[PDB]
Amino acid sequence: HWGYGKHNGPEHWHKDFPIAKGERQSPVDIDTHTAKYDPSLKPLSVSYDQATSLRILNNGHAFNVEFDDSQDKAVLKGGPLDGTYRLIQFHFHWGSLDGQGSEHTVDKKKYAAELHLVHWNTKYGDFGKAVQQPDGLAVLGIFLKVGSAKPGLQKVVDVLDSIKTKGKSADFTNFDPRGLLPESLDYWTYPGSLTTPPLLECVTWIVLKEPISVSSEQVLKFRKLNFNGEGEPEELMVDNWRPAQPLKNRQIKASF
Ligand SMILES: NS(=O)(=O)c1nnc(NS(=O)(=O)c2cccc(C(=O)OCCCCO[N+](=O)[O-])c2)s1
Ligand SMILES: [Hg+2]
Ligand SMILES: [Zn+2]
Repeated sequence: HWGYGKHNGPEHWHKDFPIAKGERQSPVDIDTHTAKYDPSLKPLSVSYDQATSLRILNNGHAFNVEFDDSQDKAVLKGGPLDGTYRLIQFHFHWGSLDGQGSEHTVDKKKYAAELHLVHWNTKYGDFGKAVQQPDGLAVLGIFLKVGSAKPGLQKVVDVLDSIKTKGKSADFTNFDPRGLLPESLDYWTYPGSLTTPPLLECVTWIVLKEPISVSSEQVLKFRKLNFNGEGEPEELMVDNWRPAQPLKNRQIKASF
């Protein structure tokens, strides 16, 4: 099945998932000089105060931190969004070196990592219904560069021994994602897709401009993670990112 190597990487995905060459695929490069300020954009609202993390899972691609979304607790509203989007999970893509890792790039600049917090539109009742919908998902993208440590990321980092290999999960309750926001909510927004198969074209992207900085020692632990399952050849989980995909004259709008 799909992965990030020579034989199962992003260049092979189109075979099982034709939509991989669709009209609103992700990620894209954000050309800061072509993006336009959008006055019709509402203020963005990220309410993560009542968020309830359940568990952390190595899925053979990333780790997902998973949330109980049976209630209307952690939510994205505002911005390009209409109505309410519920937080279901978060995860990252990172590099083998600090000069690669992000999925979205800024004027072709690659950051060491990118965080995606994934939300479903509550008019659709479940997540599964939402992904049959053009406005089904909202993902909130955040860049990571290597500098001073992010204290709010340290609980994720320390638990990663728990979930070394494909399959493993760890109980992961009371994690606060608020610890992972940068101070500014300035952002670019376009309609796009999941960046992993099935690459469903269901996402309003809200990519934050200000990146968070994490330590060299922090990103280093992500890199110790395994692609393989327990007792298999060691493939370090590095470079689990998709490259920028053709814009196809969508317009990227700026909140600033
Ligand atoms: N990087 S990204 O653009 O944000 C994503 N790339 N992939 C993402 N997946 S997910 O939205 O988060 C997610 C969430 C909760 C449960 C599940 C889940 O366990 O169900 C499988 C989802 C359909 C794929 O399988 N399939 O047979 O079609 C998945 S999000
Ligand atoms: Hg869709
Ligand atoms: Zn992602």
